[PDB]
Amino acid sequence: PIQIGDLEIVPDAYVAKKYGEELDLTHREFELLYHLASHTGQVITREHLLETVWGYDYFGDVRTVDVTVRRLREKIEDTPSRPEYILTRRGVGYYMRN
Ligand SMILES: [Zn+2]
Repeated sequence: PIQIGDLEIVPDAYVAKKYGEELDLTHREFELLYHLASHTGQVITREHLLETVWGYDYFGDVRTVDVTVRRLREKIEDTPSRPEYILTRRGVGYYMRN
């Protein structure tokens, strides 16, 4: 389990909580969230997130990652337009705050 600010990720139960309340994430949104929080503040490229979270039938289409991050941000960020949990590293990828 991972606790970051007001966010808690429970891998064994596939649940994410914000202010202690279970969030309504798709399986893919949870796996993205968990994958990001599992690298713990290291930057992950879009291609890397595709290969691990989506898989082979998704090789070229990095835009799926950006679309899913935006949807995840709307669900977990206090201010989705100024995110604090899921962070962008310009031109390389995404990472979870330390
Ligand atoms: Zn990884």
